[PDB]
Amino acid sequence: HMKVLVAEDQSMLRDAMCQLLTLQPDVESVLQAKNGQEAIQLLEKESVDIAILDVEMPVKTGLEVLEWIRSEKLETKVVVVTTFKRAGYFERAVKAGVDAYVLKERSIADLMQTLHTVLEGRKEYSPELM
Amino acid sequence: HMKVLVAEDQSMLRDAMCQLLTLQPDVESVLQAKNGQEAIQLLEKESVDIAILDVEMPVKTGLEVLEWIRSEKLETKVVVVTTFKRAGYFERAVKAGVDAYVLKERSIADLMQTLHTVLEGRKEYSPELME
Ligand SMILES: [Mg+2]
Ligand SMILES: [Mg+2]
Repeated sequence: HMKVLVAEDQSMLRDAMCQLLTLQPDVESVLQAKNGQEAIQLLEKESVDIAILDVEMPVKTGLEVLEWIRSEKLETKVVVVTTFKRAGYFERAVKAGVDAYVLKERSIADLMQTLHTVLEGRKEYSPELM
Repeated sequence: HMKVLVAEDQSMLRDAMCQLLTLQPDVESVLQAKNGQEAIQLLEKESVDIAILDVEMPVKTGLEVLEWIRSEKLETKVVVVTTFKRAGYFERAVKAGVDAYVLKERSIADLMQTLHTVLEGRKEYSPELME
């Protein structure tokens, strides 16, 4: 069922995730964006159930895209991914009602857990990032 | 199914919440503690699925009771409740492996989600209390 958007600037990273997702039985389609600006462009014309957004992206960060989604009040869960703690990003994301904020390099099994979790209306934070 | 304990020092809030919880079909029964000590005494006697603990209680606080529950390695899920974001609390609750740390003033609908959430081993934290 899920319509997923994946925003990630590092091309290998982006490909690995979109493919792992595309091959999940629970997934219907997976849009791609190289940076924060493409993600917004796509979200301006297309419908998404979950946006998986990396934080450090060129032009628009994942945090800035999250903030736009909320300002535009879209029916979209937002899963922000990151690798480094290195933040104030947490407060900022939590202040933006991010549906989850989790490690980027986790198992596709773990990512699907997150995806369902936010679909059902709950939230998930990778402790390491707290 | 749920065997619940509620520890709340304000007597009208304790009756309100306990009566509301009892009217829920998912909730089986609710023990009741007027402070942190009554809570522990009750915890070491009866089985309890989830304890809903006020933080600001006389004698022993919610946080103390949480720490005791863990030092006993009880198989109880802990929901801590409060109204004030008080420096140091969220952390201390989270280092003790609290299952939820949420606002007291919420719908029973909301509270029930919290209850289910912690049974399934997940976490919930009210944003207004995170730090
Ligand atoms: Mg990046
Ligand atoms: Mg109190």
